[PDB]
Amino acid sequence: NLKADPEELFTKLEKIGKGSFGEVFKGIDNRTQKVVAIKIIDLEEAEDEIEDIQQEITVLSQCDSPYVTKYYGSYLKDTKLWIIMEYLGGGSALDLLEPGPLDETQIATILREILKGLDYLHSEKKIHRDIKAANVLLSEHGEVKLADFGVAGQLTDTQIKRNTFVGTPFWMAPEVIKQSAYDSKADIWSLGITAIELARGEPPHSELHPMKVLFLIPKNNPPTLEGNYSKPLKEFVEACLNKEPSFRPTAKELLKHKFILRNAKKTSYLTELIDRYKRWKAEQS
Ligand SMILES: Nc1nc(N)nc(-c2ccccc2O)n1
Repeated sequence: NLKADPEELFTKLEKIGKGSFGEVFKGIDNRTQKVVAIKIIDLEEAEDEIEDIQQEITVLSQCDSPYVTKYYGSYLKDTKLWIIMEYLGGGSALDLLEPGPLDETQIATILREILKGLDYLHSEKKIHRDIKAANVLLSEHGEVKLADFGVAGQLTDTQIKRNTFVGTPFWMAPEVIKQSAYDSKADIWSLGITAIELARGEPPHSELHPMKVLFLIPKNNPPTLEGNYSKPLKEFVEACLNKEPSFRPTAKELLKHKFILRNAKKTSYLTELIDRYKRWKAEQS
C-alpha cells in the first residue's frame, strides 16, 4: 500500500539532512501547509540497502506516537523513493550539545521523553537499535522524538529475540556485539550510553577506533558516569549499563527513576537549548 505521484501533494524544498541512507529535504504538505521532511532514496543506486529501506518504511508506517517521527507515506517517483515524515526544526540532541554542556534538568527532560518513545516502541515489540543523541530530534518548541528507524527490529510470536549486528559501535550493547539473542533491553543499554553522552558530550571510548570498541565493550566492565554529577544521575546510568540485559530495567521502570522524577521539567524549557544552538550555529566558522 505504497503511494505514487508525491508532487501532487507535496512540494520539495531545500536539502536539510544526510546519512548514506540517501538525502533529506525540507518539504510542504500542500494540503495543510505544514512543513515535512522528505528522504529521497535512489533505488537504481543503493542496491542491497533495499532490505533496510523496506524495513524502515515498515516500522515507520506502524508507529503512531508523539514520541516517534510521524510518517506521512512512502512514494514512488520514477527511479526514486520518497519517504515523507515529520519535520522537526529544533535540531538533534547532538546538535544541542555542540555549544556547550547541558545541566541535569535538561538531561533529565530529554531522557524522560526518550523513555516515553522507548516505552511506546517496546510495547509494540519494536527495538530501535540505534539510540544515540543524533537520532533524538526536537521540534522548535522542545518536543522530543525518536528518529531514524533504518535498523529497527521487530519481535513476533515466532521470533522473540533478535540476533543482527546493527547499531553504532560506541552505543551498542555487549550482547548485540556478540550477536547473542537479544531484545528491547539492548535499547536500554544504548540509552545509558546516551545518558553519558548527554552529560559529558560524548559516549565512552569516543576517541578510539570503532573496531576497537567492538572488543572493548564485551570485555570491559560497563562504563560509569564519572565526574561531578548527582548521585541519581550516576545511578540511572549504572542501572542501564548492566552487562546482563535481564538486570537492566524497562523503559517504563526508568520513567519512575529518582533522577527523572526529581529533575525532569516541561519540554518547552528546552527552547532555551534550541535557541543556544541557533545562536551558536549562526556565528560559527
Ligand atoms: N531521519 C529523519 N527523520 C525525520 N522525520 N526528520 C528528519 C530531519 C532531518 C533534518 C532536519 C529536520 C528533520 O525533521 N530526519
